[PDB]
Amino acid sequence: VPLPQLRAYTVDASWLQPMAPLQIADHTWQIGTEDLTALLVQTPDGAVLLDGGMPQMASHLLDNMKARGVTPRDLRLILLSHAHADHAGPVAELKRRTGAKVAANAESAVLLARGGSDDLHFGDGITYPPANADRIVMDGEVITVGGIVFTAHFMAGHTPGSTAWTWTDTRNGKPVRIAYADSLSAPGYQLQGNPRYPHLIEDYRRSFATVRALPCDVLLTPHPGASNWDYAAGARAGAKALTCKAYADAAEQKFDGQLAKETAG
Amino acid sequence: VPLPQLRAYTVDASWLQPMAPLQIADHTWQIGTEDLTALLVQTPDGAVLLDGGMPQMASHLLDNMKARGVTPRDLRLILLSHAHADHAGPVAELKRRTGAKVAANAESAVLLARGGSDDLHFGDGITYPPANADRIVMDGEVITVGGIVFTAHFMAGHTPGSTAWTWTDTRNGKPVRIAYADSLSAPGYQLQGNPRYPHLIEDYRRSFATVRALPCDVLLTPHPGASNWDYAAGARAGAKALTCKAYADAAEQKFDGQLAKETAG
Amino acid sequence: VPLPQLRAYTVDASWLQPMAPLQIADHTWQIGTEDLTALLVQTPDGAVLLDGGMPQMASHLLDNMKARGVTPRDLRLILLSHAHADHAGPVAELKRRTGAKVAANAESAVLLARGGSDDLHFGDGITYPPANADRIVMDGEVITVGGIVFTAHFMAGHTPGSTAWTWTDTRNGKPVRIAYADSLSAPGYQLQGNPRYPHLIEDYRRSFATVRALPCDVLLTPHPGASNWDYAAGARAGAKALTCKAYADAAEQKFDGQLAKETAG
Amino acid sequence: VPLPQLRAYTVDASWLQPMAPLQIADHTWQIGTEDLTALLVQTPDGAVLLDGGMPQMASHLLDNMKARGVTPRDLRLILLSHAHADHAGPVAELKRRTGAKVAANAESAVLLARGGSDDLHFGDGITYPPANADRIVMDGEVITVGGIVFTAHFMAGHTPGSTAWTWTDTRNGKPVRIAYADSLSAPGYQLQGNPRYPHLIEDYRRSFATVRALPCDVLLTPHPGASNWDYAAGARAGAKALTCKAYADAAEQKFDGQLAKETAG
Ligand SMILES: CO[C@@](NC(=O)Cc1cccs1)(C(=O)O)[C@@H]1N=C(C(=O)O)[C@@H](COC(N)=O)CS1
Ligand SMILES: CO[C@@](NC(=O)Cc1cccs1)(C(=O)O)[C@@H]1N=C(C(=O)O)[C@@H](COC(N)=O)CS1
Ligand SMILES: CO[C@@](NC(=O)Cc1cccs1)(C(=O)O)[C@@H]1N=C(C(=O)O)[C@@H](COC(N)=O)CS1
Ligand SMILES: CO[C@@](NC(=O)Cc1cccs1)(C(=O)O)[C@@H]1N=C(C(=O)O)[C@@H](COC(N)=O)CS1
Ligand SMILES: [Zn+2]
Ligand SMILES: [Zn+2]
Ligand SMILES: [Zn+2]
Ligand SMILES: [Zn+2]
Ligand SMILES: [Zn+2]
Ligand SMILES: [Zn+2]
Ligand SMILES: [Zn+2]
Ligand SMILES: [Zn+2]
Repeated sequence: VPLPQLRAYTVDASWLQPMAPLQIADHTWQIGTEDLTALLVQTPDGAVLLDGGMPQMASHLLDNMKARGVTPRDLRLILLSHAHADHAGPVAELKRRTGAKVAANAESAVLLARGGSDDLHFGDGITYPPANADRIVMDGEVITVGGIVFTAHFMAGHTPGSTAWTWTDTRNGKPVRIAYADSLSAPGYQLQGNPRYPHLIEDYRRSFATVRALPCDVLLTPHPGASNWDYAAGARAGAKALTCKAYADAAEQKFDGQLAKETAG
Repeated sequence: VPLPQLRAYTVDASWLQPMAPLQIADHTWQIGTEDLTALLVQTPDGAVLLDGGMPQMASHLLDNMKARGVTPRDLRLILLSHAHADHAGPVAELKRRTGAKVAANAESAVLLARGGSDDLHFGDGITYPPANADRIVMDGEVITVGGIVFTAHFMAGHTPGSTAWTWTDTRNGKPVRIAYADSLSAPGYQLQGNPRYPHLIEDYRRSFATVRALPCDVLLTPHPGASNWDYAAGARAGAKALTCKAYADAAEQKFDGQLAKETAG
Repeated sequence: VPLPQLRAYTVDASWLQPMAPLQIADHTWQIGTEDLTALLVQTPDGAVLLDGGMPQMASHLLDNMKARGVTPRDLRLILLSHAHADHAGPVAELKRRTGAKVAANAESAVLLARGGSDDLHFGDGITYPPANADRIVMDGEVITVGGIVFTAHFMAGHTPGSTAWTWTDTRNGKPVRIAYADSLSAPGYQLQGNPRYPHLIEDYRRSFATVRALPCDVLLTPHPGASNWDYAAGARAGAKALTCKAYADAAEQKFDGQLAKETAG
Repeated sequence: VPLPQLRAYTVDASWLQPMAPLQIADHTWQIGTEDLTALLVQTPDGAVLLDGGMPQMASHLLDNMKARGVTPRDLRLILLSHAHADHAGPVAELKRRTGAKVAANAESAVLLARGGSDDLHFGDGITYPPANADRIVMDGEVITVGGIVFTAHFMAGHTPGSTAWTWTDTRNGKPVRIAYADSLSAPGYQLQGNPRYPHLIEDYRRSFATVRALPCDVLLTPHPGASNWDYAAGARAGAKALTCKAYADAAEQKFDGQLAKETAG
């Protein structure tokens, strides 16, 4: 009986379904797939990308940037929600093919640098090409590109380095406070007494309160379904979107249910 | 007028004054210098080192390990209070010359990997040979060597990755709960509105409470003077040592004074 | 039409077929699978592993080490032929689970550190968990463990960092010069005018001459079939093995044929 | 007697003496100090920097780039002769303060990543802030920026990763083949039987022949004195410059003398 073959990280087809750029605000666009967020923020001083989705999405992202008028040299900065294969997958390749540098917190930087291997919960089951961070950010630190100010809000739990990124764009004339809040799921995680993450529960609890309080005229999430976006719905893609408060509440009620099921299991 | 010469990181002579091993408990020894802590914990399954002091202390540390019966192959694990040059200085060289692997949190790992460069407060003024961590630890995570259980307690502030390490040794027959608590100083730091560390004050405040609550029959600190140890005093080196509560209180009162002076300056 | 799913690196079943340890010489054992080499050299001062095969072979390797009397703490050193997924696959995990440190040349170290991603020929098609080298070796440099002396012989081509490792064991009473020569294949490679490897042909040519001249009483190769070993054949596993000269000649004739086919294609 | 204080890497004042930009060709400028080369190549598609000199030269380099019309965002690429503190010193800081990415061979990348520590000859005596390479180049590989084509020519010896960089600029109307050849010195090195560099002599010998053969209308070197440039001499700074052949011959005769002195010592 031979050892098992390596199993590829396969995902729902919608996660891999290319879409054209979808405008969120005056300078903010969804340029990923139908079910994975990849946000492009275009400034007079270069472009910012928040997440890239899966590893095989690099060329599609570059195609959509070109459609927006962003050449490789114009991409200056990559920010991440968290460093799992379905959100940071193409970062290494994007750095090779563009001018982009990566800013992340220390936890996300060390997970990115090992390509998602030795994951606290998934082991080596969900890996991707490693990449190095060019700048380490602290909680509450701001990064400014072309006068758009991005603020990091750590929300540890889904990964230790999970981060919400907030910035203010404009929509019609008016300012719109965008919150790109990270996943709050704990899929198959051991929550209680986890030796690799002893304070997991306390961190999730604190992260629910962080998300509740974000400046949040428009919430986006790495899996759009988590915040009730439908990127395939065109003009009403965002119509049903949750508030940050509703997203946090829904995630906490699910988390409490999982805790109770874990105690029973 | 030429640019200034590089300035070496020079320190008080006592920080560089070798001492023979000084026993703290049945399996725990101070093996550094008179004014820099480097703790050796000897187990039937290999030795653990907590800090190494300055970069030029590597050979002295190895000499003192040999005096204790610890060969290079026997050193299994290096733990750190924080990754500044005066505490992690010789880690790279020790890894090259021994069997030792490094365990640290993500923040300390990324500062160690850049040799203390791009420090949040010191810039490139205080650097040392970079080293890689072999294992990343989470807050409250335990590491066990030869049946001595080391628990990490994050106490961010002096550096983002500052850590207290606790373990239980024996003294005479009886269990002794040793707390190796990190520095709580903020020397020359900008405390309020620091763009590189926006939550600095809140982190220090939380770290005072962490130190206050450590299991703490005997407190040790990276600078022994901070906890009123006198390593040159032989049998009463530890006689005047502070409790963790007194160490935390003294550090918080100093911190409050610095905050007030900063507001006035 | 969604983007393609990630494709796993799947291999012939024999590459994943566990085997019990097979003795090559007094202190040298094949402990990998039927069709992937992983050599254990046991010394009174700890064990050396040369290659680990595929990423999923880590537990099997540890099982075979235990069968040989080598505990995790006893594994001191991992050496590599080259840093592709089918030979260095489990190195990251072995470092986490054992005392082992990795020694490699700079080229192999940088490919290992990126988990085989951005391969000169395979791109991101054949990746694995990244690992860091603890020691960088130069061509002709020796490493000594328990009095067995390992010499590195660079043989760039299959990868830039491809290395032959030689050492002298004993067999019956007599010294046996073992050559663990790396692959000399160029599978699907663009050989001529390759912008990522401009001197590829000259390096292969030099590497054929390096292999021809190795001290070589017994040749082993990462794919045993390349040197006509049959690890499933028991007492005559090595009976048909090639000399280093015959291995080099066969690889050069194949290489010349590929060059001619490339010119015609 | 305390252990010695750390000794700073101090250098001749002329190495630290700022100079205004000095034009070498239509798009190539010396922008370092009087006695350390730092070459800026300006293209319509961004700027390239070849070396930065000492760690404290970062702000001066940025000042001279601004004088040339190169903003931080416009610096796209840093190339290196070799990764010692007096040539790669400010690379980490330049990467933090500019858009620049680093391309280097594997040997230079691993020495840069450890900030010049664990040097084959200097140990930890000559270190600097570590930096990561963004692209690894092979011997003979070309990199193109704004239509200037840079070719790497490995010339191992002074360091394992020592590299000559060649490109063609224009001067008046006519093409000028510029060779930025690395140091060929071996200052205080053990040349024969060096366990950390067993093939040192053969590598130097091959590197003399590489330099002899470079396309070389104008030779520049990291220490301008090595090629008889005088950056303080204005219009005749380059008047006395050596050919690549004369530079190689002078370095080989010095090397042969050192070998003979080493045999006698
Ligand atoms: C590595 O990626 C994830 N796992 C998998 O893909 C596959 C799985 C492994 C173990 C349980 S599931 C993960 O991080 O668990 C995805 N990302 C998520 C997020 O919250 O970021 C969740 C999204 O929730 C749904 N059903 O859409 C679960 S799927
Ligand atoms: C980099 O090392 C430290 N700085 C210096 O050496 C030198 C300095 C730079 C800026 C202000 S001072 C640092 O971290 O600030 C030492 N370590 C300490 C700790 O708390 O770990 C403090 C100990 O307090 C005293 N007076 O003994 C201050 S000295
Ligand atoms: C990444 O691993 C290898 N590729 C594959 O597995 C699968 C392939 C990708 C592209 C062509 S094939 C590689 O390096 O090309 C294996 N290792 C080899 C060595 O020489 O090390 C060769 C062994 O030759 C045979 N037929 O046994 C080819 S298979
Ligand atoms: C680390 O830098 C160098 N060492 C020192 O600075 C100081 C020294 C340490 C040991 C011997 S000297 C080095 O690499 O040896 C400089 N760079 C050089 C090059 O060739 O790049 C040489 C230039 O020759 C002269 N006299 O100008 C020697 S000085
Ligand atoms: Zn995830
Ligand atoms: Zn996800
Ligand atoms: Zn400190
Ligand atoms: Zn200190
Ligand atoms: Zn291979
Ligand atoms: Zn192979
Ligand atoms: Zn040098
Ligand atoms: Zn030099």
